[PDB]
This record gives sequence, C-alpha cells and structure tokens, in this order.
Amino acid sequence: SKARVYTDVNVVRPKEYWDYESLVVQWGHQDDYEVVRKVGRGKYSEVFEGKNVNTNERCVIKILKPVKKKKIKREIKILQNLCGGPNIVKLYDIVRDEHSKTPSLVFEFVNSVDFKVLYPTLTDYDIRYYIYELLKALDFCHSQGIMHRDVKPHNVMIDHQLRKLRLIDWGLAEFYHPGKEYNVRVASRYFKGPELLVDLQDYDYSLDMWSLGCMFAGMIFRKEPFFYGHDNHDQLVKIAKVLGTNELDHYLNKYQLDLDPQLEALVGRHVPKPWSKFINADNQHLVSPEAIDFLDKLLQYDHQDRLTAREAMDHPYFAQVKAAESSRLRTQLEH
Ligand code: NA
Ligand code: NA
Repeated sequence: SKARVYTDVNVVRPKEYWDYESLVVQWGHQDDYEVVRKVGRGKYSEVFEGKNVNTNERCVIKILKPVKKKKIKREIKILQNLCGGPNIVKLYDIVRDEHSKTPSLVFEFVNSVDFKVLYPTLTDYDIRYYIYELLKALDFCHSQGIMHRDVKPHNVMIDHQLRKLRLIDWGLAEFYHPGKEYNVRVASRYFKGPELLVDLQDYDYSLDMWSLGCMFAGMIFRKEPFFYGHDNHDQLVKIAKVLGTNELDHYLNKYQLDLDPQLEALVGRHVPKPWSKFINADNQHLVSPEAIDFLDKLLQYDHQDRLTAREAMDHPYFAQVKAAESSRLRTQLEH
C-alpha cells in the first residue's frame, strides 16, 4: 500500500528534513524556565504551566519521561518542521537537566481546554467550525510528509474565546515514506484504525482520518468513545458490529491479510448497523444528513477509500465554514 496523496514529500525532500535519528539537538538553557503549576500527567510526559524566569512570560513545559533518544529527536524534528503551520502547536525551546539530562520541551502558552471539556457547551455550528480547523492542521502536516498517529480529543486544544484550535502532542508522529512498514502500536485504542488492528504495517496519513471519524461520531452521537473495545482484538469487534464483516472481508482480501484465528472467532459475522440507528432525542440537534454522509466517508475499513483531510474540507457539511474562511482569506490577500 502507498498513500494516494502527498506520497513523495519525503522522497523529494533531502535526508536533513526527515532523518531525525541524525539530528544534532540545539539545546537551550534549562535555567531560563521554572515550573509554575501542574497541568496533566500522561503516559510519556508530564505537562506543566511554566514561566521564563527572565521575562515572566508564560509557557507550557512538557517534561518527557525516560524514552529512547530517537523518539525525543523525532518529536523535536517534527515540531520544528511544522512550526508556524496552521493550528499546529508552536515549539519555543528545548532544554535538559544538567544532572539527569532529562529533556523538556517548551511551548507557547495555549490558554485552552481539550476538545472533550468543551463538548457539553458546543452547538452544531461550533462542531463544524472546530472540525474544519482540525482538518486544516491535518492537511498541513500530511502535506509536509507527517502523520500524527494520535488524533483524539485530548490532543486537540481549543481557546474557545479566540476560536483557536491547536493539534498537540506530536510524540507518536512519524514521517511518511512510501513503502515503509510502521509499528502498529500507535494511537489510543478507541481511535485506532483497522489497519492497526489487522497488522497492515504500510499505512499512511489516512490513519489520522479514521481517528478523526471516531472523534466525530462520538461528538455528534454523544457516545464517547464511539468504538469502546476492551483490548486491540475487541476494538476490531466493536468496529465490525457497526461497519459489518462483508467489507472487512473485502479489506483483508485486497491487502493480502489473514486474520489471526483467535481474532477471526472473536469478530464472527455481522451485518452493518446504519448510522441513523445512533440518532436519539438527545443528539438529534447535532445530526444531519450531511453529517452522516461525511462520517460514513471517514469510517471506511479501506484506508485508501477514506476522505483525505483536504477532501473532507470540501464536503457539503463544511460548505458554510469553508466559504467564511475563503472570504476572510480574500480580504487579507487584497490588504
Ligand atoms: Na495516546
Ligand atoms: Na476498498
């Protein structure tokens, strides 16, 4: 399998762009920063609000847990390559402790909450707006040869007053090289695409579009997580109970994959459950025929069949939000 969009970005670009294992990290000065307040704990890092001790400027300090140097260099290189792109978090500095050599990443202060915190106070219009903003981040990173590989509500930070979205936590992101077999142990279970669950290792940017579809289904149907499996096998079972097993058979045959016998027995046989069966009185204000059609075009087993980020932005569901962006950009271009 190879990506059908942005296929050769890292073939055309030289090794200095994507060869993160060779990066010579330009460390800043740890003494410039001080932790102020803990913000969150995660599997690979702890996040704090911090300050520059020289200027009192606020920042976010992400203290990385012990991991291989290659993974740290990867995140740094990706953040450096994407810095300044639309709706991508901005890396400001990289420092490490004098004695332990533990690295920290220093980011702009984001002044935001994650997408889930916002769910209860968002309307249909706000969902269309913020999903479009997330699509802009994904189209940009994909266009720069990078897959995020961990799209989920906690990695989408929103400053709701400024109507500003940022895609954060690039620690699982990778460069896309056509032909490369990647580790399938990425993303978070409920957002893993079927490629990760059937051991299709030569996946691409389209993984992020599955993850986005899972987020979108959870939002519009008020069912979080939408696919709630109890392990990686059961995650495929939950998907198959909705998409059905006929299309799973087609996918496996197309990519010359054989389900593990245990997984085959767990998945069994299932007819599809139409999207309309998830509508109820409590979520109907967020659902429309356009929303269902958009979702259906994201949640396809075959990664090549899914909408790309740019194709998603052109879907009728976003027609008004796209038009508003186009008009704004026009006036700024005339200015
Ligand atoms: Na994760
Ligand atoms: Na297909």
